[PDB]
Amino acid sequence: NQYDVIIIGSGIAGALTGAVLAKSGLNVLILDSAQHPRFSVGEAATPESGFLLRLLSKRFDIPEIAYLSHPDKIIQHVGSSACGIKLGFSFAWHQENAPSSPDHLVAPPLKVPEAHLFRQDIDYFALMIALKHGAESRQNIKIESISLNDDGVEVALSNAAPVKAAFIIDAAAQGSPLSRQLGLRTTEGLATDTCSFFTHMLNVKSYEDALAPLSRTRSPIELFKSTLHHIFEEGWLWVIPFNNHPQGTNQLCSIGFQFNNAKYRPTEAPEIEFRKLLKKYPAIGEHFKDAVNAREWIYAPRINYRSVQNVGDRFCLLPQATGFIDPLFSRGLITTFESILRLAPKVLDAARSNRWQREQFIEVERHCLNAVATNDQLVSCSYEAFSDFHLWNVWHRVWLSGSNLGSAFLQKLLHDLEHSGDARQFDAALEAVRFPGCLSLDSPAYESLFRQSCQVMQQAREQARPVAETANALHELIKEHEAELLPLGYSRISNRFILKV
Ligand SMILES: [Ca+2]
Ligand SMILES: [Ca+2]
Repeated sequence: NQYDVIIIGSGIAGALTGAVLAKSGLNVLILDSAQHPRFSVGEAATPESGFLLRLLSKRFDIPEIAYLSHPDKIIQHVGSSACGIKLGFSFAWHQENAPSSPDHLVAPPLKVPEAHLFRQDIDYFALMIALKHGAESRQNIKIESISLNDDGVEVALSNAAPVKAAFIIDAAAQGSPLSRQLGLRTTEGLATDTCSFFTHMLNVKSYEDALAPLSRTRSPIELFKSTLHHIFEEGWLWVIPFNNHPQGTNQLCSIGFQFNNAKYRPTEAPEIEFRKLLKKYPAIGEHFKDAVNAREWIYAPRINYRSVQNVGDRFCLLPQATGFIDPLFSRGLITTFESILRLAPKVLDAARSNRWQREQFIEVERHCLNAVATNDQLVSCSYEAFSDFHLWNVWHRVWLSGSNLGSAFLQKLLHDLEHSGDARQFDAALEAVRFPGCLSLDSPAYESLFRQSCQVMQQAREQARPVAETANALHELIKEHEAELLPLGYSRISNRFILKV
C-alpha cells in the first residue's frame, strides 16, 4: 500500500476530504480525469452548508475551510471574482397565457449573507488547501481499473504504475467509476424525474431593473441579491448572479432551467428551448433582453438517481456519486459536506486500527441514503406545488421551517465544538440525531409535519385535487405543528417575507 486513501475527484468534495485526512496524518492520493480550472454548477450556498463548512474547519483545525462559508472572506482570500452574494432564496411564480404579478413572490431573508459560489475558483482554492496539507494530486489521468481486494485497493492508470491504498473514496459526480463498476445506481423508486439546461451569461438584468423595484414588491431584500427561482407549472429557472457583490469583480450570472419530464419533455437545441421558455413566460424574458451566453449550454436529460448501498469494506461513495435529485433548494452541497464530516473520523479510526469492514461505515450510508430520499420527497412535492402561487406560498413554509430547525441544530453543534474543543463529543452528537438526512435532523414534530405535508402533496398529484383544498390542508398541518417549530409565524400566509427571530 503506497497510500492510506485514494480519492477519485478533485472538486470541492474530493479536495476537502483530502485536506482533512492529510491534515490528520494519512497519506492521500487524489485522482481526477479532468483538470483545474473547470466549470461546475452547484452554486447556491445555504445556512446549513455554511455551518457544515465551519464544522469541518473546526473539527479538523483547517481555518481556510471556514473562509468558504462567508462571501466577504471568499472575496478576501480566494479572490474578488470567486463569489456573488445571497441574502436568501426568492421565488416568483408565473403562468402561461397570463401576465406575471410582482405580488406572487416569497422570499424569507437570512440574517447573515451567504455565497453564490463561482465553482471554478472555489474548487481550485479547495484543492490548494489539500495540496498544502500534503495530499498528492494527479490531474488529467485515466483510470484503467479499480480492484477491490480483502487487503486494499489497487488502481491501474494509463501510462503509469498502479497505485495501492487501504480505502477508496468516490468524490466524483454522475461519472462515479465505482458507481458504474459496483452496480449500485438506479432510478427505480424516484418521485423526481427532471432535466436541466444550464450556463453562465453576461449582462443579465437584475430582478429590480427588469421586473419590479423593492418599493413595488415590498421584499426586505433585493431579489438581485438572492438565489432567485422563477417557478411555473412544468419547471423552474434560476438566476444566480456573481455580479451582485459591491466588492466582487465577476461579471457573470448563472442560469439554469429545469423541467418536470412528466409534464414537459424538451425536443430542440438548448438555445431554442430557452427562447421557447421566454416566449411562454415573458416576465422571465425581461432578464435577458441584452444578455449574451458566455459558455455553451449543457443539457442533462435526467438528473435524478439514487443508490441501493454506498459503503463497503474498502470503499465509500460520497453523496454526488450516490444520489442526486435536483438543484432546487441546493440540498446537494449540504448532503456532501455532512457526509464528509461523518465519514472522515471513521476513515481515521479505520486507518489507525487497521480494520476495514462495511459495518464501520454504516451510519455514513444511513445518512446519505436517507438524505437522498428526503431530498426526493422535498423536491417532487415542490414541483407539484409549482402549479399555483397560493399553494406554493403555503408549501414553502414546510421547507422553511424544517431548514430553519436543521440550521439551528448545526449552529448549536458548532457552538459546543468551538468552546469544548471536544471532537469525539461532536461526532457522537451528530451521529445520535433521531432523523439523519431529514431537514430538521432531530425534531419529531417537524418530521411529522414533513411526512404528512408530502402525503398531502402526493395525493393532490395522484388525484388531481383542487389547489385551494391542498393549500388549506397544508395550512392546517402547519397550524397543528407550529408550537413545536421556531416562533417565526409560519402559519401567517399573508406575510410572504418571513423574518428571522
Ligand atoms: Ca499511512
Ligand atoms: Ca446543485
